[PDB]
This record gives sequence, C-alpha cells and structure tokens, in this order.
Amino acid sequence: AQKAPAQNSPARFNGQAAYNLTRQYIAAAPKRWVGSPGHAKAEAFIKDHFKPEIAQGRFETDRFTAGTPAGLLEMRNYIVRYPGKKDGVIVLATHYETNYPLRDINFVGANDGGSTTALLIEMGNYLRAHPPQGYSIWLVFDDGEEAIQSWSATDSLYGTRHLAAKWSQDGTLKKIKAFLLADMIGDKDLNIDRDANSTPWLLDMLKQAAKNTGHSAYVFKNSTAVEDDHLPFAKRGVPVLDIIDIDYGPRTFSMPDGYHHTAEDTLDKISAHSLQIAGDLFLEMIRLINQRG
Ligand code: NA
Ligand SMILES: [Zn+2]
Repeated sequence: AQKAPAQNSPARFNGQAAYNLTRQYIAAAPKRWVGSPGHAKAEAFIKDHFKPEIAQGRFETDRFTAGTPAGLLEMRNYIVRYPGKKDGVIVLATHYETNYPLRDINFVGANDGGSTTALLIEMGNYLRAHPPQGYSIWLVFDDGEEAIQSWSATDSLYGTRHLAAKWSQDGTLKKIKAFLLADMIGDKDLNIDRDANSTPWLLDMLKQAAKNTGHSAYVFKNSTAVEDDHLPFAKRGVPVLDIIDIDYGPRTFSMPDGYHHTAEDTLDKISAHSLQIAGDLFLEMIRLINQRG
C-alpha cells in the first residue's frame, strides 16, 4: 500500500517581493533605535502588513520594559501565527530595530534587520496564500537584539530573552519543533555561515535543504559560532538554527568588520537574488521539519 503521490508542487517564495519590501521598510523607517519615532514607524509598517492576521486574532504584541544601561526602555516583540494542521510549531524570527549607539549616524540596517524583517513579511504573504499543512508557523519580529551600550551577555538579545522566558513559563516552548532565525541574508555576496551554536540536526537539514533547492554554493563556506537571538531558546533546550551571513562586506584595516554596523549597510548592498535564496531555504526547511515529524 502507498499514499497517492502529490500531483502539484508548492509555490515558490517571491524574492523580488522581499527586496521591494526591504526598500519600502527602509523608506518608511530608516533609523529605528529603541524609543525613537522611527522605531514606532517600523512597528506601524509591520502591523500594516498583517491586517488580516490582526482581524483574525492571530497577531500578538508582546510589550515589556527592559532594564538597560540607558535606563528603562519599552520594547515590543510581534508574533504572527499561521496555525497548521498538526500539533507543534516552527518559529521563524528576525530582529527589526537598529543599534542605539549608532543613532547619530546614517545607519539604516538595510541588511542587518531590514532585509530579514522584509523576508518575514513576505513569508506572511506566502503563508496567507498557501496555508501550512503540517506544523504551525509563527513569525517573530523581535526588538532589542542589538546592544544598547556594548555587546555582552546582559546587554543584548532583550526581546528574545524576554520571549524565551515568557514561553518557558507558560509551556509554549515544549511545542516548538524548531526556531529558525534569519539574520543578514540580503547581502549581495551571500553565504550562510555554519554556526556551531546551532543544533546539529538543523545544520545537517540546512545542508540538505540547500542541495534540494540547488543553492549548495551559498551554504557553509565558513564555519564559525555566532551570538544572536537563537541563544535564549537554545539555552532552554529548543532546537535552533541561525541562518546568518555574518561576513558582510570586505574586511579592511579601516573596516575590519566590513559593512556591519556602519553607515555603508544600505540598500545597494542587498539583492533580490540573495533574498530569493534565503526564502527558498526557509520554505524547504519547513518541508523537511514537517517530514522529520
Ligand atoms: Na557575505
Ligand atoms: Zn547588528
């Protein structure tokens, strides 16, 4: 006996739409540090792109007061739910704000936050049109990922430390099959680093997803270990994967970290081709996680 084979293939992710959304997000809210009017415009942009989910009761605002070196700061995570047909949740996440210490330069985070906020908005468009047939998919737009003063275990990851604690306390973490973080994947010169902090079965699955989507040339050139929004989940036993390109721009004596955290992180540094690859990988990861069961 056997299942009847499916006669239709899934719709493809729209990378050009994700690129256009990045341009629109940067136009609407170029500087987005916590507390600023630009941050509020960024939040309005996200909400304006999830009106159906808001009307359906599938959009959550998770507001909290963070203790930071700059004092008490209000932060807001946003969670958009696409319920599936079986119990269990795949979370896709991105940060959406820009660095507070960079508030007085023209830092707009086009790749760093912008491209992945757009990626997940486009994922919402995709999932609204093509509802998930396996696990639920939840989209997380997290606040306060970047250090308020200087990166450390206490000054970073405010939104995900809060969200991981909230979901631990209420039992939600038990349901998470995988937490998939998108970070800095609009880079015109794209290669996803192999993050040793990510869960091995998810790293192996991303290598398989790249094979399946014809994108092996873009995955795992460099091996490293990344401190990012997946750590508060990983430290509580949640399977995590950081789909990140941390090698952003040419490293030189004067720019030892390339375009990362400089005013050169602009829209001319990202491409629809890279966002297409990223979205293809995310959709294939969802299929493979569903298959793993
Ligand atoms: Na790169
Ligand atoms: Zn950053």
